Amino acid sequence: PQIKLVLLAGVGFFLDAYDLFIINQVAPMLAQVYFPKTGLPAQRQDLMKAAANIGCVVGQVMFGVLGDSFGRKFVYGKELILIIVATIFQMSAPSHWDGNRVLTWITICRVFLGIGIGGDYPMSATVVSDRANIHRRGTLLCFIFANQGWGSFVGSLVTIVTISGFKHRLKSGHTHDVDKAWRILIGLSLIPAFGTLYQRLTGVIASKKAHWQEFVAYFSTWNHFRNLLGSMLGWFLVDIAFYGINLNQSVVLAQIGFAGKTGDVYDKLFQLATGNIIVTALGFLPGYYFTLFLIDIVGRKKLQFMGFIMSGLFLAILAGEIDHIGKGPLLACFTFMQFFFNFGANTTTFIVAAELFPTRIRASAHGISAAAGQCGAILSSLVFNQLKAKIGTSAVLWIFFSTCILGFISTFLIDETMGVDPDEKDLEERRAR
Ligand SMILES: CCCCCCCCCO[C@@H]1O[C@H](CO)[C@@H](O)[C@H](O)[C@H]1O
Ligand SMILES: CCCCCCCCCO[C@@H]1O[C@H](CO)[C@@H](O)[C@H](O)[C@H]1O
Repeated sequence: PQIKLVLLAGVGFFLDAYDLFIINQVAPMLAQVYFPKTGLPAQRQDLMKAAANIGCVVGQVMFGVLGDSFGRKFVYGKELILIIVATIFQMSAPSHWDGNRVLTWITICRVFLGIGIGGDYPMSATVVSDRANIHRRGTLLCFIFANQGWGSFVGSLVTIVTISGFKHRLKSGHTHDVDKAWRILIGLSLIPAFGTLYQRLTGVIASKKAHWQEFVAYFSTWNHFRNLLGSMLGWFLVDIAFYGINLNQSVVLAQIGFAGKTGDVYDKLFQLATGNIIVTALGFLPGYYFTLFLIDIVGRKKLQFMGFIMSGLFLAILAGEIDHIGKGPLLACFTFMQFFFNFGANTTTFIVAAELFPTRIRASAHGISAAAGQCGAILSSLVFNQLKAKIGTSAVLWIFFSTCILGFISTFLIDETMGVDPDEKDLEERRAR
């Protein structure tokens, strides 16, 4: 039936999400092995974490050219093998290498990893927005998008299980086995990857200038231009804080009381992994499902309004009080923020970008909107840890705060897509004129 296809897209989203966010759990282990006395260099850590998002836009543009040039049967399988190979090379960095060399190994591997993740990422949204043509199209988009929380959650769940497995061996003095652990965290993504592989198995310039002429003609009108504008900004703006935080969630929990002064090698890693599962289970994951139950009742905008404006509130409380109040109050607000990321802008911007546009231009407008989002992701990802040392963490959170207010303001540019058919709206727009 039609069901088996959306699950395959879901596990595609899950694997992308797992592979994307698992770098947040892997980074602290690399520190203990190759840089035990000093932290990971700021510039090198930023490059490593942005690498996946950098490839993510390269993927959907390259797999866009190749997919438009030679069809869909030329990209469907090849996207999955690229992230599999990138996982293996990343997994098998020579353990006898220098710290900087190991880092440079992993950064490069994750770029190719991003290129594959970029393929099935916008392609999983169109298959179910074009197919449904029903009021319950948003809940379908949200369900596949909800796998992003499971990717972050399962990665967090995998981490505590892995760390607790090395407990006795670490306590008995075998401290280098953490070098084995971080390879296991990355490798475990291979299990659904191979399973999906089997199930997936078992006049070009004249047309590009004609669709460009229609695209330019369409988005040269205000009521049509602004819909692409708000779609581009909202996805761009939410991804700044969203990926800057979620790819650095372990860094924030280090300013909070989860990075102490007590404990040995195991005690340190386990307390940090404890906070990560708390936040992603209590906040990050359920946010997708609150969005799931209310988009076709409340509307995309009101949820986007709330999502942008609520997560901002908790960002200001952090920035003002992070250096002044205790761990408890800070942790609670951090979880609330993560909750309203997925219960709000992060999920709706993905939905709104696929729901706003008539099909005749939707591929570009969603592609540009998704590309716009990844642009915000790479911005924060590339500079997050560098700013943290130059201006301080409180100052950086004030920046993420400002991006949320602008997202709230920009959301006014969007038409509410709940229950509206963008193709029927375009047809009625034309028949009246
Ligand atoms: C599909 C996955 C592709 C994996 C690519 C692995 C690239 C490994 C890079 O090695 C390192 O490159 C640095 C400069 O390039 C050198 O400073 C260093 O001496 C060298 O060890
Ligand atoms: C510096 C100037 C900035 C101008 C930004 C103003 C955005 C105006 C958007 O209004 C839109 O008008 C439509 C009706 O025409 C409504 O259907 C739609 O809901 C609403 O979003």
